[PDB]
Amino acid sequence: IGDEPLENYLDTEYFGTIGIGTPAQDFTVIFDTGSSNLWVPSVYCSSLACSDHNQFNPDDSSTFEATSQELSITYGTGSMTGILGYDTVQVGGISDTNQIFGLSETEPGSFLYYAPFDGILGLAYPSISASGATPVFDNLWDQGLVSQDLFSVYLSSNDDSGSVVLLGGIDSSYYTGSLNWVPVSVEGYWQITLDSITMDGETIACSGGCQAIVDTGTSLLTGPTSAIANIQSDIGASENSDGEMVISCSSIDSLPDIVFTINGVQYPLSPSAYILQDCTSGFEGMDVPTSSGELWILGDVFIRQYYTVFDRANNKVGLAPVA
Ligand SMILES: CC(C)CN(C[C@@H](O)[C@H](Cc1ccccc1)NC(=O)O[C@H]1CCOC1)S(=O)(=O)c1ccc(N)cc1
Repeated sequence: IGDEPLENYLDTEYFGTIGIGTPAQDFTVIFDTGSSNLWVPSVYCSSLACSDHNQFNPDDSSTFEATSQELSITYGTGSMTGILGYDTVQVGGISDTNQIFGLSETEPGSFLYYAPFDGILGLAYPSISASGATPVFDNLWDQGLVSQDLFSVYLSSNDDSGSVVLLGGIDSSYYTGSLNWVPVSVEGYWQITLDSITMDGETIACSGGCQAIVDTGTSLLTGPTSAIANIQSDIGASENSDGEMVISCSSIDSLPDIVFTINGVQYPLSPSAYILQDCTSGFEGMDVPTSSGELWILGDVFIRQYYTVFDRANNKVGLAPVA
């Protein structure tokens, strides 16, 4: 069983350290349940974002094996191109030998330049991995490096220490109640069916069901712009001159929970969770069209409230309230 600590960066990004190569070269990577590729910047990249992050040097690793396979990924924000290679990845105390990963050759755009993390370690299904690159957790399981084909994620609140990805294990010290299991609706992302979103017993969005993904790599709770617009109005958030969805901090103590019904079970978010305070809305409009319909994204705003188990043995997501 492997424990990967995550840094909680301003309740917005959760990344941990990995080592690649022999001897290990260290990188910070987002542990991203909304994608499936592992990649880090490399010495082959001249993009600005590569220049201000750690760059992998295959020349200094005695276990690196080159390939001729190219890689390209487009994220919601950010993108990269590169080349695939094999090396040993140290993650969560596990020696992930023979791991294919992307060595970046381009990383355009400001987002990756200003981001504190070097790269991305995707934790979703192989079917959405660019160039069919074996995801890290698939390689761990293939090699028998975890005994149970699952991992769990605890994301801390209030910029606290303690966030972890637990590879091959479930730890009930991080939750209370009993885990409820949600079947994966479409294997790709960790995609599930949402039944409804309610507030004070009234349906405010997702009437008749909607598709959502559970995504550690997304900070906010996002949905189709139309539905989110109604939600913002429902809670009293309005856009600023600066484009910020401003909300009165007084409403944290007066507003009711917003309740997500998933596989028939109610998962409330208190206003303390869906209002960010330092006050702005934890909801964001973002349109994600797919074969299954527009995807909602249950990002860190949601996951901070529910210890989440990602079970590849039976293709289910488990949820329970955080301790
Ligand atoms: C660390 C990155 C990866 C963060 N992204 C989250 C990832 O989980 C992201 C979620 C997503 C899925 C499908 C459509 C759109 C977005 N996956 C993603 O695009 O996967 C790629 C490869 C497979 O299919 C598409 S983000 O959305 O770019 C993002 C960027 C900046 C902010 N402030 C918030 C979110």
